Amino acid sequence: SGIFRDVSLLHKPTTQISDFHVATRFNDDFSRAVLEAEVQMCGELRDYLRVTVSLWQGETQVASGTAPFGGEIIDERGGYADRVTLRLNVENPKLWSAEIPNLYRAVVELHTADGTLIEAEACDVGFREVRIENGLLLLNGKPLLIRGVNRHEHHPLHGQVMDEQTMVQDILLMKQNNFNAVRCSHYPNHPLWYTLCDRYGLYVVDEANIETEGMVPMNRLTDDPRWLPAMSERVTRMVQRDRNHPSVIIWSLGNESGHGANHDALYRWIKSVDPSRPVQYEGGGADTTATDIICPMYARVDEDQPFPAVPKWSIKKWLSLPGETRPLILCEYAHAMGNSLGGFAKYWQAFRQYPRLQGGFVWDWVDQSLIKYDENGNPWSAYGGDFGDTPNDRQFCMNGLVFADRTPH
Amino acid sequence: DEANIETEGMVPMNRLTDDPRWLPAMSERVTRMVQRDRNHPSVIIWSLGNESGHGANHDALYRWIKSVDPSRPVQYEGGGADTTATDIICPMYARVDEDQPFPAVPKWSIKKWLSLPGETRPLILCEYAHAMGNSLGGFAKYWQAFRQYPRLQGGFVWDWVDQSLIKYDENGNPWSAYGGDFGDTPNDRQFCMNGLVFADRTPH
Ligand code: NA
Ligand code: NA
Ligand code: NA
Ligand code: NA
Repeated sequence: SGIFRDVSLLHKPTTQISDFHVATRFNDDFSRAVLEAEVQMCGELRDYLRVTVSLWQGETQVASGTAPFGGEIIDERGGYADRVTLRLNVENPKLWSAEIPNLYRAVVELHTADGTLIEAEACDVGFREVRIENGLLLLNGKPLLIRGVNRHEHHPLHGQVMDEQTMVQDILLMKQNNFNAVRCSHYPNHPLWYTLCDRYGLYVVDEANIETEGMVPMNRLTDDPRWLPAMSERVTRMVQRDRNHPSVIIWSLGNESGHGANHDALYRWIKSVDPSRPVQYEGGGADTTATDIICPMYARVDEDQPFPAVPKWSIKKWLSLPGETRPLILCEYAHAMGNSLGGFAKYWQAFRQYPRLQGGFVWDWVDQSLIKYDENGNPWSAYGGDFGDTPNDRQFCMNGLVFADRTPH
Repeated sequence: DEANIETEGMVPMNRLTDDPRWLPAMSERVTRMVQRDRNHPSVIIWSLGNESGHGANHDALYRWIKSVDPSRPVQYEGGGADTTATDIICPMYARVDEDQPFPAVPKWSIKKWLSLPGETRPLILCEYAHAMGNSLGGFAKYWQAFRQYPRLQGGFVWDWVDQSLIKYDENGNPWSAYGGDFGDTPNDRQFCMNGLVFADRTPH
């Protein structure tokens, strides 16, 4: 607990840019693309007001559009007079991927017709298209193979406080060990993280801060309409914050919280608000109506685990279950606790052979061990109970491929 | 119930079945079978023939049966076992876990086949476990898989009885003969004996 993330002071003009959404749609062969930027403002509305979205490729200015506020007619009452959408054309765009993180710079300027800048906001833009088609998860038209891992924001000395250095370190290690994706288990990550994954090249699963695995049944809260509000905000506020990052390719509704109506409601919300990304959720059996991807956790390669209500089918058998057609990517597999990862090769053998077995996310990146000191003042790795904490869950907080200090296992 | 149509000897295998000039001859071997046996309850599936690639004629005749008799599914392994001329993925000799990526007409692991992008049909091998001589090894693996996968609904072993003929030596004693044993040539050795039982119905 406490204030574990940066505290800032931001000054905005009275007449300001209150929000902007960046979208990129392409033709079938990705030779052309249209960048669409919806901009919303606050303050005094005036005709002399203008918004100019310009796309930059390095020092070059690939495209630029300007227009006054006043959106298109959306219903019988008219439209948003406090909004405007710019659409820029882009020929032969440099596509973004974890392989080649090609980025552009989108600069949103709030100004007056006579050319006076009021304020400007910006973001990195990555031209990439994510879509599930014919049972396959496609990134720019090609079917992905997620070589991912789950990563908790953990520091052996700073607790759950992140810093650029620790982040960049992890990212390098990951890419160095042939990883291309990460799952923000199990909450939105520190803002800098997305920026790094954007530039370094990593597919990200942005996951809402919602886990109630302790309830009984697991969906006692998520199915209760009384809790729809609290959940709603943990999903919607994540989307409104990170929706512009190209590294974010999938939205997750949270973790271990059974499958309640609330999940379905929020699932549909994201789909309405942001069609650009698939939504997934493993709760309730990994293949519920609240997920676009069959995302089990720890489902074995050939062996079935016929648990009642929420069985874990052999990933290979799962894909062909009557009626099923979705792509399957484990949200968690290969529990790397201690001397583990045995049978890991079997998973990949299968991933490569089955078109719709598109990978998974190992569990997990780093050991959640904390540093304590003995009488002599020497440091040592501590876990469950080592702090008088009780009840505690022994050493189950150490499931990483690397030790708290990022030393490989 | 399978129509009398096999042209495996042609090159490519569908040289005749894709030629409209042969649509008539084929048509009659399909339609006359249906008109004859369509009332038998034991007949649950109609087959368009065997080893004859995949020509337009197959598609035409496929649709005919579907129009004439909606009560039964139609199947055909020609052209890759999953063509537009079959309601069932019916490969022949496709292995359980191992793929055999032949060009044009590969034989995917039956388990991998069911989940291929877009695929949704049920899979029943029209021929598997070639029981030629001391064979049927790995048979248990097929069943292990049939039971675990809902859409892996079985198959048809190949085959029932040895196609051996009886000849007699100088003394007048009978013995089982096969390819070539009748001066027949060219012949294909003993490949006519692939049964689970000998010509005289004695179990193997
Ligand atoms: Na695959
Ligand atoms: Na854990
Ligand atoms: Na079955
Ligand atoms: Na034979």
